[PDB]
Amino acid sequence: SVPWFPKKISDLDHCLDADHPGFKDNVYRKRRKYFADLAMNYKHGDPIPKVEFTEEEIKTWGTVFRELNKLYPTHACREYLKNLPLLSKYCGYREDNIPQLEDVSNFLKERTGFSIRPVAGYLSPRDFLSGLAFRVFHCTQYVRHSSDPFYTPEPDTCHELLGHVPLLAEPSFAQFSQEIGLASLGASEEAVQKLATCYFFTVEFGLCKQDGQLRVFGAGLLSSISELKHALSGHAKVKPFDPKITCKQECLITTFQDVYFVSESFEDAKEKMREFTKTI
Ligand SMILES: C[C@@H](Nc1nc(N)nc(-c2ccc(C[C@H](N)C(=O)O)cc2)n1)c1ccc2ccccc2c1
Ligand SMILES: [Fe+3]
Repeated sequence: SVPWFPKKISDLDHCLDADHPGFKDNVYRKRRKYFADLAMNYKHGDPIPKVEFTEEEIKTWGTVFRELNKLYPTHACREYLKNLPLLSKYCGYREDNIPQLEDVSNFLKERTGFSIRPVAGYLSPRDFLSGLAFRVFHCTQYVRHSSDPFYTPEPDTCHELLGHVPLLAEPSFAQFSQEIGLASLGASEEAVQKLATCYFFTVEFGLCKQDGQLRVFGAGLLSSISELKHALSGHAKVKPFDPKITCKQECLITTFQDVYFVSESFEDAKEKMREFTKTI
């Protein structure tokens, strides 16, 4: 039989660790509970609760934003660079202001039909990919601990807003993402793992070749000052994106990646994934 999967957008309704650097910080710990409760209480159709971020949270965002913006012009793909200024104009991307999930959700709705729902923390690859099928991106709302703004193994709102949002605003990329989600719905465990891995080494950590140069489109790179620099250093190993090979690569979840895969274009990666999903 087929495992349960969402058939409508509202069906997504039905889908701190003590060693976290911020656990021993009382305000960090308490605010994380606050963010977790907002996500848990959320139901499809609700406006995403807007949060008044603290000075410390804004300072961390500010550091991340300031340094990443120095790198984007030379490191990010053109699609990313095309869309970032629109977000800054319409959604309040500033060094001293954290954009709200509700604002970026509404921006994406009008651009590509993408929307956001808040998530408390970890969700399964199956669940996350299932959201993409409805052009729904599950986003965290909290900010990374101040101790390391340059890289965190835990995705935070900086990652969602600076890593993902500017590309979700691009029609070709939104289509590519949705198609992974669609392929995942009710798929076998093996199929989901393979799809999740291809997602990881494209949407999350992908590089592309644009006018002969390597650029990054991977959200996990676009939100990490240190890994973004590392990816294009270039002391990093690079391979051509090839789903039948890429899907077998181990996804590293507490370190920099060991390898980055290069796609020719969003359209090309989409086509390769189309051919690949037929085989699984
Ligand atoms: C196990 C891990 N899986 C996972 N899958 C994908 N596709 N991307 C990521 C991911 C994790 C961290 C980051 C942040 C990035 N390194 C940065 O420093 O900006 C960006 C992406 N993790 C994960 C996922 C969600 C979590 C939510 C809360 C806490 C831990 C999580 C771990
Ligand atoms: Fe991500």
